[PDB]
Amino acid sequence: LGGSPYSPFRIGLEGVWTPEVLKARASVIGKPIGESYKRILAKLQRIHNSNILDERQGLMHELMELIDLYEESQPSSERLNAFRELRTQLEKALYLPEMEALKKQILQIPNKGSGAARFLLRTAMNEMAGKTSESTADLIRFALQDTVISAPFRGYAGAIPEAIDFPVKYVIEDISVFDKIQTNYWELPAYESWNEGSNSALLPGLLRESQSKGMLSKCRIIENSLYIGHSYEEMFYSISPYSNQVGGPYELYPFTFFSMLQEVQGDLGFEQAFATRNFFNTLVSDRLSLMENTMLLTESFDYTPWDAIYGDINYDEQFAAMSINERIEKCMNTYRGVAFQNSSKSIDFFLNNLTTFIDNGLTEIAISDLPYDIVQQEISQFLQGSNEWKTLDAMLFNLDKGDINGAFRKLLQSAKDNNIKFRAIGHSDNSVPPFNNPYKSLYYKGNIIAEAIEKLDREGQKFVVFADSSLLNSTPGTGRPMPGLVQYLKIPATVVDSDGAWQFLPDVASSRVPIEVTELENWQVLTPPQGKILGLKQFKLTAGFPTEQSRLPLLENSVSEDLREELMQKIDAIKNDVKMNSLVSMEAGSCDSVSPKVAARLKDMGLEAGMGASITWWRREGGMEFSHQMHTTASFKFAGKEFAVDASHLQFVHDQLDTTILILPVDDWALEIAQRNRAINPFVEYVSKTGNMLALFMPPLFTKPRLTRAL
Repeated sequence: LGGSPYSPFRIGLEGVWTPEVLKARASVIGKPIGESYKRILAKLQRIHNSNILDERQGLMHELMELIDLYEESQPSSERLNAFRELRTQLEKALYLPEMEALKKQILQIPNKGSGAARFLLRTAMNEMAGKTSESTADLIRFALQDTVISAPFRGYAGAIPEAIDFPVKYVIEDISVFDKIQTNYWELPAYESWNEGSNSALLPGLLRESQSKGMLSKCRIIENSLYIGHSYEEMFYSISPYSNQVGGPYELYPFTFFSMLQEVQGDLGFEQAFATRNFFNTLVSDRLSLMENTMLLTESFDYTPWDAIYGDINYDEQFAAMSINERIEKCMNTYRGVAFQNSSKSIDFFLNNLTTFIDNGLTEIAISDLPYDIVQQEISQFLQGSNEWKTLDAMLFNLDKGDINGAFRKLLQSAKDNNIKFRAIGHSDNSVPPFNNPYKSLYYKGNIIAEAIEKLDREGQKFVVFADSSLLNSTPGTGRPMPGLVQYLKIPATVVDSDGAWQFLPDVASSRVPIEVTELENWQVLTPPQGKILGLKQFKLTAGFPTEQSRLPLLENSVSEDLREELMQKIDAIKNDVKMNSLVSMEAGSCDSVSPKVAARLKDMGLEAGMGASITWWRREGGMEFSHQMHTTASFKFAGKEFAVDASHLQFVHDQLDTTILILPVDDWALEIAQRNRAINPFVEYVSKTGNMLALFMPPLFTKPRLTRAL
């Protein structure tokens, strides 16, 4: 997690100067505290006043950026030697010595205070703690290629006027920038009617004309600055994806607006160049949240139930006779759903036999080429028939490259006229091409599949889905396949060729692959590969020392009923076996020769040999020193669960009354040993260890409690 105060992730401050100490250290004769220094001191103050660990580390990443920016832009400052030490302090407080490679990967990302580094450390610590599945490395790969996350922020860092009554995403601080682009829109037919001599003089007219049409309503110019409430992807898909050209009916004006923005943007990222810091930061952390959600979704997905229906190698030729009407009805009645490639033909196909479709079942048509987060409301408004869907209209046009008819518009229309529920399942964020990168692809796909799994879905509804070929079947994913929308919905993927035949789309085993990764510089696997950290704290007894009565209920418990009776007899034979009691020891580290003798004597009494177990831990010594202690036990096996026979436990502090040979399940044994020994950061491997392998057995080095080195 973690806290505290033996945890390596306590994010302590003992090694980070206080503002008071900075002022003495950053002192330069003659020169007063300037604005840059002030913001740094303020931020440091918040760091020392931060009690929630996740916020503190986030803030420390924020301070690092401030120091970066100061270094970058005020490089001859005498305040620098001090600020550099401060940065190293902040680094040493978040990243442990054995976190070196993880650090380089994370702090490589521009904008340490954007929230990426915050999110990624949290992920890394949770992973190292074994408190989560492997994710950090891949999330870092996502971060590094994302067009927002990895972009040095060059957007808008100033204020938003109160007069603005919409949440702002992008700002062009100075309208004059529009007058420095290649194209001269103030010269194109037909802006001739307008009597203007620059692109910035066009701007006010462009907005007025658009907003009288119901478009660009969230754009506003105040005092030489432009404020945009429309999402980059909302503008792209509704203004030119492409296009329209001409004209007509969704006009030249918004297309001129958006083209001008794209010219101003130039070689930069749209958000990189235009975004408010606030919006940039929110985007960064949303993308990481959502990506992680998509990864968790892929984890341990079972292809059995889908393969048991549509997997059969022969299904390709079984699709089909068979007989269109005997199919379709097989999709409605039995499969409850079927997916179509997002092609005019598939729409035109599905439109044709719509009579048979609705005649049993059909309740819902869902497409992915409309973003639900932007037009969901407008679609219901279309269903109501209220023409207040200027945006939805724009996008349908662009989708159909120009309609008449159809095909997407006609599909939506036929949902209205035939009383079938229509729902968008696309998500606009990061939906803009190119899709040259598989993580950019995974993100997009995951969010669509999130909405499909969620707001489909009944349980009372028989559905048809129209989606891109890349979304339907498995794609490359994070260390494992990303299963297509079809697999998640337990339905078949289908296509329609140029001739007009409609058949199943095979999900080839070549699609079911991990992404070709390239190991990150020096990467250390974060979770320790065998065994687990029992907890990043110092373990203590809850009450008194464990007695025979205390442990009595704790074994069963377990999962099964008696059985219990068959256990106690085994236990009592072990406790009362004379040879078993002659091998019991009370010496420190006697377990080394006791366990093998235990395991041997277990075998003779016909008991089934267990893996055994070992627990190792840190114990405070002098100064800030810590030693490692360890203990091992022979064990015996039972229905699914493993039971420990520890004839050497008495070497540790004990109740004077409890038995000589300690018998519990492995996990309970581990906990009890740590507790009696007041173990600090215990590590458990479910295998007995002897001699050599037992000696050098210690917790993972990072779990070793530390200060920093300069207090």
